[PDB]
Amino acid sequence: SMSVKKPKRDDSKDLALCSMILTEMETHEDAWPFLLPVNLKLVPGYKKVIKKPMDFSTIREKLSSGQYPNLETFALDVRLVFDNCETFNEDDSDIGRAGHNMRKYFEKKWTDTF
Ligand SMILES: O=C(O)c1cccc2c1OCCO2
Ligand SMILES: O=C(O)c1cccc2c1OCCO2
Repeated sequence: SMSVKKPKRDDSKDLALCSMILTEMETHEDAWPFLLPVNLKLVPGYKKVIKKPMDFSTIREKLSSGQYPNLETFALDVRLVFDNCETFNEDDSDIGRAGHNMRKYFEKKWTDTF
């Protein structure tokens, strides 16, 4: 509360570390369904169903232009990519399995890093 603060966690490296995690996700071999925005003109249903589209390139742009206030808002967008994936894809499909794999991969990196 006012004039009563927890000891200050060092956040100076957060930007750099999130960029690193994002790079490892971009270079993962199962990253391909998530590298670019879903084409809303060529994928019937997606625009109406998925209220907040998100992909790694959009995250990269937001990260690089100072649009994440903190590392929690970064993690939310990453998770949004995989939540979107589950909403639109069968678990038993290549894309559906890609999403499950990448989420696991992300969350481990996330815990190990912070
Ligand atoms: O999951 C999060 O949003 C988050 C935010 C700050 C620090 C963390 C976090 O996740 C676990 C590791 O340490
Ligand atoms: O992909 C799935 O496992 C799944 C999960 C919940 C509801 C469903 C599902 O697939 C077919 C439609 O209804």
